Amino acid sequence: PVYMVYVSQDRLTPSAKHAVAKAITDAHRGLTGTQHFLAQVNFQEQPAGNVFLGGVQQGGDTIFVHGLHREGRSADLKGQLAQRIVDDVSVAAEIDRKHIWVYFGEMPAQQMVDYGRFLPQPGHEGEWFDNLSSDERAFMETNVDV
Amino acid sequence: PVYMVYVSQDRLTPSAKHAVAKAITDAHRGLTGTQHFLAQVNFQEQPAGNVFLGGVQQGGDTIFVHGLHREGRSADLKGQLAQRIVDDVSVAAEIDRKHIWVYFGEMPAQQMVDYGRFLPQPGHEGEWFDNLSSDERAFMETNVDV
Amino acid sequence: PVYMVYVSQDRLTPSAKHAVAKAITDAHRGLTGTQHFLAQVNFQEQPAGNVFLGGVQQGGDTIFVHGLHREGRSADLKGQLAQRIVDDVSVAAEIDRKHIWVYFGEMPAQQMVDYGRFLPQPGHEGEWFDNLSSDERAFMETNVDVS
Repeated sequence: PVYMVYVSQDRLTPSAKHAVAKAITDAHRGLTGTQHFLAQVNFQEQPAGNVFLGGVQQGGDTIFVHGLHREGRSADLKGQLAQRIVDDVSVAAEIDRKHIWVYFGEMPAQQMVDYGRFLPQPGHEGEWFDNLSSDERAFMETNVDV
Repeated sequence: PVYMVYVSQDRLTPSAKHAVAKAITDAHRGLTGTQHFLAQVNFQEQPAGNVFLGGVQQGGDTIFVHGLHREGRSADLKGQLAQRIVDDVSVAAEIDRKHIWVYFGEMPAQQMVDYGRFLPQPGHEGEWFDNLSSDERAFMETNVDV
Repeated sequence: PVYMVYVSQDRLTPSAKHAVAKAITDAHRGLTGTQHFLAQVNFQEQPAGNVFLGGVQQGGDTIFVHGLHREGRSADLKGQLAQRIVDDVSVAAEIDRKHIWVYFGEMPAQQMVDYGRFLPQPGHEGEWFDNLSSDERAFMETNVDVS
């Protein structure tokens, strides 16, 4: 996946960013079976005060997670995954769940490219990976936080 | 909704950001009935010169509004809403409409979370809000301008 | 289109940003026929270390292209266009294709506004361009780099 994570500048320490990235990655792998290394978490920082809720300028606590997924999973699974992101990002970032917004968008795998390659359909990641070139597999394997 | 608003650094003062956020929020509230506090406007600033049109580097005037919505509204209404965003942001930002781009993306409400809670179907925002806890209601209430 | 291009701060010089924007623009016009000036490339820079892959903090090389398109094109065409972006951004940015991610999202043209106007359906950009104003056409034609 690509998870775009919109946070205020300096709200998350580097270690908190790492914990939030791990929380999202583990949740995605845990519920979908996709390999760790396909989960991209891309932090987008902006100065505090760039978020407005109902026209009211916010402090730095809002977190918006925009997850970009392949089509093909059930509404039930996507609900479980969104809830798990809310719960686990809240713990990892020490931010109340009321600050956390999570939207999932989906596209056909045929118009999605990770690491320069088109993605397979959900659940087919194992044989897709095994058929990648040796150097591609090796590069991908470096991106696993156990 | 979440309205991602891509603008050049320094092109909007704090009051202009507030005015643009209110223009978008009031448009969405007025045309959809959704509660004031559910409209997030999230300003994403980048240095001027990071926008290219037809390969030509731009100054700092372009505004791209990426609105992320629940599925369920009519094409008629979404068109009214996009037009009203163009008209009212042009006034609020003192920018000519030729500089304004507005795209709406839609997702099933079942994979959309505001304030840590899954959204209802559009017209059902009152009863959704009333089944919410007292503390959750109170926190949302604080996010209503004026 | 709008192509949101997520890169690390200082990985692309002003010259490389221009070259990447032209590569993306030329790919889109070449395969879709849409005029040059409707291709927006919007660079989003963040500090290196803000990207994680599999939980591992990355350096500054990842490039994510999020393309926002009208509905209406074939899966074949979208696949050719995504591959061409990978290939041509790899050349323009001097970056291995393994670093390049490209996702296309699509919406009805009826909820998409470029230059303050609603877009036509794919393939009908000529008639759409012909039917508004002289000032608008002039402004769009300033946004054409062919070199």
